[PDB]
Amino acid sequence: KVFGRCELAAAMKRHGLDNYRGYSLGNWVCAAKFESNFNTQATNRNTDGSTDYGILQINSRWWCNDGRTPGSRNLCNIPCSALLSSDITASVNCAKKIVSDGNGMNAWVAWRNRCKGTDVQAWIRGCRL
Ligand SMILES: [Cl-]
Ligand SMILES: [Cl-]
Ligand SMILES: [Cl-]
Ligand SMILES: [Cl-]
Ligand SMILES: [Cl-]
Ligand SMILES: [Cl-]
Ligand code: NA
Repeated sequence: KVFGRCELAAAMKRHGLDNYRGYSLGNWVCAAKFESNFNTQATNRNTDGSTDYGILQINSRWWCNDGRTPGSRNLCNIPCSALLSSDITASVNCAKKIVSDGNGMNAWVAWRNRCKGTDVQAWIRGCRL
């Protein structure tokens, strides 16, 4: 599913991501834009042989099981395919665990390089939230 910007903002807000660990909704929308272009089906292979899955590009090295990332963990206790669903519940639940890990949203490289310290409020402009 390719979400619209405000559709995704509303879904993230409903599932409790707005101000989760102190990160306003625009941070999460910005991260999704640059990680996945709002496409739940996005997958990208990493150099180390892990893969990133879904709207927030969650890595099989630590967070989900894809059966092909040797020596990896499954800390969200989910198949990585669950992170590709049209329903973002699994991705949001796992992202809450990731952002609680101690480095906040720096876990998302595209957030750190493209969203951090920018006007992230712009990402929820016009949305009826
Ligand atoms: Cl914001
Ligand atoms: Cl497996
Ligand atoms: Cl594996
Ligand atoms: Cl959803
Ligand atoms: Cl933080
Ligand atoms: Cl500034
Ligand atoms: Na894994």
